Amino acid sequence: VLYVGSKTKEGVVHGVATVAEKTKEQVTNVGGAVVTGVTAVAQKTVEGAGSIAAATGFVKK
Amino acid sequence: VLYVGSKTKEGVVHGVATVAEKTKEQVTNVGGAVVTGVTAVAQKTVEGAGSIAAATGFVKK
Amino acid sequence: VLYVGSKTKEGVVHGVATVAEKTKEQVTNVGGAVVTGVTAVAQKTVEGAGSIAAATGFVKK
Amino acid sequence: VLYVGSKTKEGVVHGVATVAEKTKEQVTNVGGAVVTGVTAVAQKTVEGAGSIAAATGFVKK
Amino acid sequence: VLYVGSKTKEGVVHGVATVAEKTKEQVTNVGGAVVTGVTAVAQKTVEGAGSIAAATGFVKK
Amino acid sequence: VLYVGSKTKEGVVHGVATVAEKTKEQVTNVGGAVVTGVTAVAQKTVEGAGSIAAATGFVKK
Repeated sequence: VLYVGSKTKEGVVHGVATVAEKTKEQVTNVGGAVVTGVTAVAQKTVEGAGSIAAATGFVKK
Repeated sequence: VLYVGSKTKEGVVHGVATVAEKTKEQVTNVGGAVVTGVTAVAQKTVEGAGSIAAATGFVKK
Repeated sequence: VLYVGSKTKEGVVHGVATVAEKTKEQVTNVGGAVVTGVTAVAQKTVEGAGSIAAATGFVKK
Repeated sequence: VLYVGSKTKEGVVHGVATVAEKTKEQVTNVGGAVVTGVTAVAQKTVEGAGSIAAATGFVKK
Repeated sequence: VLYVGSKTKEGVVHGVATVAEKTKEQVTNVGGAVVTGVTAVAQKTVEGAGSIAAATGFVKK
Repeated sequence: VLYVGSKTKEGVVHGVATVAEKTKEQVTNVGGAVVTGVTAVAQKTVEGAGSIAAATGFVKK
């Protein structure tokens, strides 16, 4: 059971942002969802044994 | 059970954004969904053994 | 069971956006849906063992 | 059970940001969700023995 | 059971920030979620023996 | 049971920051979650036996 409510006159919002000028290699990496607004709500659930999650930037062999 | 409600006079919203001028390689990578508005809601569920998720930037052999 | 409601006088919204000036390689990559509006809602469900998801930027052998 | 409520006249929010000029290599890596707004709420649950999470910057073999 | 409430006239919030000019290598790494707003709430739970978490900067051999 | 309330005319908050001009290697690493606002709340729970947590800077072989 979840209840949320809100009131506002003004507002401005920014999520993820990136700038690069002269870089050779640059990485932005995310595993979940990305959710955005004046009001934002997010939920998840997983069931069963042996679950794995593996957020990784890069690999060189 | 989920309940959401909202009231507002003004607002401005931005999701994911990216700029690159002279970079050699650049990557933006996301594993879930992307949801955006003045009000935004998102939900997910997974069932059964041995679930896997593997969000990766890049690989070189 | 889900309930959502809204009232607003003015508003402006932007989804995913990209700019590249003189770059050699650039990649924007997404695994779910992209949903956008003044009000936005999204739902998903998966059933059965051995589910797999594999959002990857690029690969060089 | 969770209850939340808010009242505000003005506000400005920034989620995650990044600037890089002449660096050779640079990485931003995150394992969970990113959630943002004037009001933000986030929840997760996992059930089972073999549970693993492995957030890593990079590897060189 | 949790109850939270707020009233405020003005406010400014910055979550995570990072700036790099001429560095060879630079890493920011996080194991959980990132949550940010004028009011912010986060919760989590894990069930079952032998649970592992291993947030690491980098490895070389 | 937990209860929280607040009242404020003005406030400014910075979560985590990092600056590096000419360094060879710099690492910022965190094993938990990062949570930030004018009012902020965080909670965790683990049940079982034989748990491990291993937050580390870097390793060289």
